[PDB]
Amino acid sequence: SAAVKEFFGSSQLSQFMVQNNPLSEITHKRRISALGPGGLTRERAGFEV
DNA sequence: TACAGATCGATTATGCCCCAATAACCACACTCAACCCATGATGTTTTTTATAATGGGAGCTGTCACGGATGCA
Repeated sequence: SAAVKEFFGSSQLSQFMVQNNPLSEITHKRRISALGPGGLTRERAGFEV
């Protein structure tokens, strides 16, 4: 339960869901990110990615 | 006959003993703290356990790319 709770809420890929519009809802749930565990960082990422 | 005054008798002044309050000054007091010294309940620390136990890595870290030294071999 500790590990699953840390992933659900304390991880980078789980963040508060935007609720301004239904469009914001859809475009936040249909989102692809290249960060988080095993991914790049904004400082590290160059140009090709 | 015309014209005068003259004493009874009234409002006004000026001062003070009392005195019905005025204020300071001095006398005695109860209640409420303050600190202390216990009794004891709670708290904190120390000591010992005898079948046998004999080498983790803890999660790596996930990957940019310059320059300038730098310590070698």
